[PDB]
Amino acid sequence: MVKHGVVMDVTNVEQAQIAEEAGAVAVMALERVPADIRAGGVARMSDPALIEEIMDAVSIPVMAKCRIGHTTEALVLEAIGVDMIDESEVLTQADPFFHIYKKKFNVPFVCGARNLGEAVRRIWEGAAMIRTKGEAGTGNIVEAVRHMRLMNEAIAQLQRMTDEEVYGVAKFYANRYAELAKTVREGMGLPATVLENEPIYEGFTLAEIIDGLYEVLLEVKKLGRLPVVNFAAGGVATPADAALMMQLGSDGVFVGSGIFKSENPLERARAIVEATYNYDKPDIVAEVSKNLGEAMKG
Amino acid sequence: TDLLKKGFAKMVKHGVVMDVTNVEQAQIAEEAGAVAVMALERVPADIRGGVARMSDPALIEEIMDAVSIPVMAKCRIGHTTEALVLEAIGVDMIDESEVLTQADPFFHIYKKKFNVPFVCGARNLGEAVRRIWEGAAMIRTKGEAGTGNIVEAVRHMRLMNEAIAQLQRMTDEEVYGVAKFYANRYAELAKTVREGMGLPATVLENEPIYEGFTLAEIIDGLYEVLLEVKKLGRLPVVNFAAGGVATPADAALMMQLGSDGVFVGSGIFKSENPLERARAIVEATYNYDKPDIVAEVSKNLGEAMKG
Amino acid sequence: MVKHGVVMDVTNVEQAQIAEEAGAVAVMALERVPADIRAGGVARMSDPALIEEIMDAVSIPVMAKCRIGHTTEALVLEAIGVDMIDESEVLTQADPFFHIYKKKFNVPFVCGARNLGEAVRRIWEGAAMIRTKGEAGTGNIVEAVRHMRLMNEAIAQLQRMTDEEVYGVAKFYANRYAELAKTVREGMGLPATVLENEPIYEGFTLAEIIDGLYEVLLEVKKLGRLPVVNFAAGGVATPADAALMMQLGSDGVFVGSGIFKSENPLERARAIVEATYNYDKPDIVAEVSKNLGEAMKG
Ligand SMILES: [Cl-]
Ligand SMILES: [Cl-]
Ligand SMILES: [Cl-]
Ligand SMILES: [Cl-]
Ligand SMILES: [Cl-]
Ligand SMILES: [Cl-]
Ligand SMILES: [Cl-]
Ligand SMILES: [Cl-]
Ligand SMILES: [Cl-]
Repeated sequence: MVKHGVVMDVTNVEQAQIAEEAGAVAVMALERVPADIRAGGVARMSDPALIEEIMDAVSIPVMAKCRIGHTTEALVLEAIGVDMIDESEVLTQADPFFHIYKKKFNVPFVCGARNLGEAVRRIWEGAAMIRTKGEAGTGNIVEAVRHMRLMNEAIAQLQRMTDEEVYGVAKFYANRYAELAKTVREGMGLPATVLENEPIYEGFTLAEIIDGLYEVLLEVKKLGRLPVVNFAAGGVATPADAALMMQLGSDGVFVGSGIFKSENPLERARAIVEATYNYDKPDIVAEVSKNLGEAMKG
Repeated sequence: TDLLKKGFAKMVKHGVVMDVTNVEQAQIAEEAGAVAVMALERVPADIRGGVARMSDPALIEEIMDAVSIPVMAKCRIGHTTEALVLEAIGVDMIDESEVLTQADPFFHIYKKKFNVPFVCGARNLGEAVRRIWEGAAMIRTKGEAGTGNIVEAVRHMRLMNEAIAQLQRMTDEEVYGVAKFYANRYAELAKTVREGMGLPATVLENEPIYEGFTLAEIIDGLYEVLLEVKKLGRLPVVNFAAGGVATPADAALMMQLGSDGVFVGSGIFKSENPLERARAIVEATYNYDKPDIVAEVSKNLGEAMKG
Repeated sequence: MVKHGVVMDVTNVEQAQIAEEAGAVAVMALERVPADIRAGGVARMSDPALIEEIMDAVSIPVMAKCRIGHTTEALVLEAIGVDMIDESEVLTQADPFFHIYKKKFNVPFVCGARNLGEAVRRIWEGAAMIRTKGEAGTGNIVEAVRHMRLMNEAIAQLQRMTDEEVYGVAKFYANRYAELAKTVREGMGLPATVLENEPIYEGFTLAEIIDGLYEVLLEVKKLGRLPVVNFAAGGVATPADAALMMQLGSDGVFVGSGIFKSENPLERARAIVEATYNYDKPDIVAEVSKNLGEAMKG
């Protein structure tokens, strides 16, 4: 799994090679970048043939997207051998109630998160990497910033809590899993309530899910950060944007439309790669920003 | 004790426990056939203007020396020290009773750490389960002591029986839900104190609230007692009826409702012919399913109590 | 100041001598015990002559009551030389807005408290001893128990808080001091609000009072108990009652009506003294309880 650097979205062999040439740590194989996905009806997993061509074209890791909760799409990506699967909200959600139970898979997953509650639930489900996102395709960095701020402030507050108070937070975060059970009971003419000792997700009862989230939260509390790699995503369009996210605590960044939707892709890609690596060196970020050309509209 | 506590209780079942205020009454109770006596300075009917506390240990000892049957005594709810005193003088069983003036508004005595067995009152299943988890070796489905009106005792036994009948139709997961609801009463103090400090009246389930136990641990404890109740179809301890038993028919009625025995306070010594009355209630309790016997011992008993 | 034992209320030389004979650690000189005070219109400080006679009659410390907020009554007790002044709610309150500013006096004060908020405010004002009371004159121990329970549970919860959270509690407790200022502003046609930097009690602003309560609360947090001697009071009528309060954490007990309103005062007084000293010895409490006679009605 990738621990740092820039992950770029590519839609063909030429873009993947450019990404690898620019210094990307990995590429995200998809048929259409986020910006274009949002003209477009139902966005699904990309054709395995396209993903395999990109895999053959480069030496760095290749990732692919699958719809939220779409277990078979994920099993397919795992079968063709992608390095990491991204259960993304960029594509059209397939299961309105649950995300894939990622722990059962061998291939690692990266999941999006808007806040600590989402991150913890995603990590408990098995995510090996979190991408704190706001909204891809906009080219507006405010998205990623809002959520990284929310993520940092929540972890800072969690560190001031006793374990008992953290358990209380875990109990609050677990409630989302019982939405289906409550809706069903109501549909059967009964109160929209659930017993904490009845199975609701992958055989786990609400009480067991609470304990699972609690353990993840205790690690977050101990580390002062998420227990898995955390990249910022959505809105990164300039070298300064990438450097901003790194200063906010990100371990790396995802770039989709920002590069291939700009005037000089290869040039801008190198610059974002440089700014991410030298995020605390204003002169370098400044230099790589000179004469980059038109950025994505957004 | 553990096994010794329930051991004593099983030997009093099917009998009548009578309240006595002196050697003469205690003796009358014994010759009448009581299985045991409850020593106290004033019967519940008289208790109900001032503060009713534990009886002078000297009076209890005099009664213990006057009769060969076991002797019980009352202590105020939550009064750990009164209970410790009664245990030291050697009573056979302590009754943490609501007939006396409650001493602790938040908690009942933690009975499990005592050697002597306790009998506690209960108006419904929730109360019985909490008293039992606290250590009660015996339960008395109380009513309204001092009124001579059996309706209170009947109401609560009806509530107890119906709740147990509904509990048996539940899955273990559903029973846990009931245990969770029953445990909330223990967090009252914590919530009130938090509010007094300017914060939401809520509590964390892993913070200690009673005798070092957290809400979470209390729920598991109540859950285990409820499972026993479900398995047995009744309380896991001896359950006597108490309240307004004033006639032989009243005692027989409670037995038909499922009571293991009865407590009689004012109904005997606040009547015209104590000894005769006591004898009739004893026989009616032993032969609650014998209309002819119940009728027979009821004839020419004289005036009863009222209230 | 007294640190343990039994403080008894006496109304004459004979009772004081009995109290001293029984083993009291100190006596409370007053014209009428709490039980009788409540037939009775306005209850005030006792005649200095009666207090001086009791002082001469015994060798142990003598205390006297003064009305809440009655500074001159307190100065009088201090002038005749009482060992401790009890600003008690048993007497008719003299100042509806504030308690005496006890720090200015040389003689120590004992104040009542129903909960932690009251204890902290009283201690900040200068109290050298707190009596966690419920309601004297009733002979019903439930009063003292309720408040000792509230006191213990509040201190237990305070120990689980960070200093920042304790400051929040101090801020909440300080509000009571601004009641006068708010009432006055409203009477002048303006919003019932106050500025935290305006003087409201003894030259102290709300902000300074908050800091004062905060410091007291930090000591409570550090010690796991109040920073001054704490006796239980109100309702103690039997040796078992005294022993109960000691098991609940009290450093000692106050007894008023319980002794001289019973059948055998001297006998019952000795027994309560013994139970308080041997509160963890059931056999002794049991033995001293035998044949005590009639206790106070209540
Ligand atoms: Cl979620
Ligand atoms: Cl909780
Ligand atoms: Cl439940
Ligand atoms: Cl992080
Ligand atoms: Cl209860
Ligand atoms: Cl039963
Ligand atoms: Cl106050
Ligand atoms: Cl202000
Ligand atoms: Cl204390």
